[PDB]
Amino acid sequence: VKFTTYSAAVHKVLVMVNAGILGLLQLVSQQSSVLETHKAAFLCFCVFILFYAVLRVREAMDVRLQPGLVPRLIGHGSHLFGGLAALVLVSVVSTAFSIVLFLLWFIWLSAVVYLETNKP
Amino acid sequence: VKFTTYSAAVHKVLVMVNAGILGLLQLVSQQSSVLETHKAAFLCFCVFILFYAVLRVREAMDVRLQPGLVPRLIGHGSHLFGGLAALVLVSVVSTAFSIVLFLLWFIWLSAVVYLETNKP
Amino acid sequence: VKFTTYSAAVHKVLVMVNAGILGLLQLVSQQSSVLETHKAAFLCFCVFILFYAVLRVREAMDVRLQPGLVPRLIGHGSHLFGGLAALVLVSVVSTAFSIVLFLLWFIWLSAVVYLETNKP
Amino acid sequence: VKFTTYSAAVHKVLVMVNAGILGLLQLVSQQSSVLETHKAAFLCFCVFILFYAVLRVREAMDVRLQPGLVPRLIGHGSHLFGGLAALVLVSVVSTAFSIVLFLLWFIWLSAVVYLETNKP
Amino acid sequence: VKFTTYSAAVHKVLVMVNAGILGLLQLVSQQSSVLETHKAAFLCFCVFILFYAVLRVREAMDVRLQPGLVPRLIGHGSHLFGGLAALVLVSVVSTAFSIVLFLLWFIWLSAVVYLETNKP
Repeated sequence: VKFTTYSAAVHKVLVMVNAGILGLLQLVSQQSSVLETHKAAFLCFCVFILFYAVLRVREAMDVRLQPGLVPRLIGHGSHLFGGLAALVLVSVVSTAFSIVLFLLWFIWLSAVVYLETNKP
Repeated sequence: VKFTTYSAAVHKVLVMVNAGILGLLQLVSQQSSVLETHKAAFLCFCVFILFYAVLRVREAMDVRLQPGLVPRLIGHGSHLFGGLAALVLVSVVSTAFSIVLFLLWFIWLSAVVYLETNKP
Repeated sequence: VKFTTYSAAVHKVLVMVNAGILGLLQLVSQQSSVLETHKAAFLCFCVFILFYAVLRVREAMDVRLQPGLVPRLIGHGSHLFGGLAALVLVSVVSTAFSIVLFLLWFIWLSAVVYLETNKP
Repeated sequence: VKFTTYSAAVHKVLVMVNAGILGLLQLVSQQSSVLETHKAAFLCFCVFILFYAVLRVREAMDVRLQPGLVPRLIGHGSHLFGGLAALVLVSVVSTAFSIVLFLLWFIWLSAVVYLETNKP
Repeated sequence: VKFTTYSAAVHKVLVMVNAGILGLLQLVSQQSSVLETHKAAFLCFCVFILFYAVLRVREAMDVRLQPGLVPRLIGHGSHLFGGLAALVLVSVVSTAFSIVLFLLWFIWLSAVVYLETNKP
């Protein structure tokens, strides 16, 4: 039953940080525009977070029905996409945390699958 | 009883993405204004989301009374209008996701009616 | 008992739209200032929404005590003031929705009193 | 038991108006800066709202323990500081509502103590 | 059982003030940029608040299991990091509250450990 709690709280903070990063890059350049530059990142961002929302919805749908693996996968991928979005977006400030967080997501999925398959 | 849960969660994320898109186009042009240009989109946006709110209200009113089709239609159209608004607004950044999301809404309503009439 | 639900949900969306309109007119003129121009509207806006808050508070205070008319009036006027504020503020973008929403509020109060006095 | 309800709801709207006023003065001068000018107000604002937070916390801590006067004072002063902050900040737009709201806070504390001492 | 309440409420206000400070420095210089200048502070800020989120999550995970010291430490450090972040960020407006709040955090941790070890 731990699962739903984990999922809810993580949903919460993930929304937090995403909004915060958008808040930051409200503060980029009074000099030039960056909506056009780096266009690609935003263009991917929208669809990404959309994947996020549509995952979370079915996750919250499937709570009472099953605590099993079927919903497990769903919720987990939902949590994935959003961190991915935050990564891509934050990239625009600099490329350092970009790669650092690429790597963190990598190890994160690694530990996920590790625990997934460490036991039947 | 699935219905109310579906509706609530979808309400939530829909608000999320709408606010986020507004956040983005807070970041359009330090060069020129776009409130005047593309006026039409905002002018439709306001009334659209207003339809949204007035639908959600009666939906939440009708929860305890009926799980049937009568509220079903209401809630569903409420969810419709808001996605429509997000579409129109996001258009201003570019016309690509514009048509993509036009199409997605199209197929979405299609599947809706499909399941509506697939069984008595 | 319908009453409190109606009131809560309406409170919610009303806050939503107010914040959204403020979000929009964060996007008015990189050309000139409009805080000074149209000053009057904001100057009335603050006190208006203040009426709003102080009404909602006593409304939520009076929930458990009475489902009757006494709280009915209070909650209803609370809902009034905020829509009024949204009207005044949005005016600054244009005078069209201004009058349209003036009229909508008018008919809204009309239907209110209609149902109030249609029966003992 | 009225007390906690009063406190919660008032907390809510107070946060509302504070955020709204900050929203407004996001819209001051594309001409010049006012973070430097009027510095003093913000410099006091931060510590003020900090008093606010640290009061509300112990208030919510002391809910289950006592409905008495001890928590009464705490919660009440917590509500005080925030209105004070809103006053100081809004001042920067103009000095009129400044004094008006000074006076309103004055009468407000007056009625508070009035009812505090009107009966044992 | 006091613990979870304390933690929740403190979480709440801490988020409040962080968002507010970001709101402020949305209002820094229409003259020059400060995202580049003072880069270091933001660069540390992101990872800091990330520590914050990942702590709060396991804290909320461990609620039902234990009211003991093990979760005590976790929650407490979670509350630490965020205040630290607010400190670093606010620094950019001025160096005064910077050191003042450095000192406040210092004394705060001091009282923490004081009460931690004042009794078995």
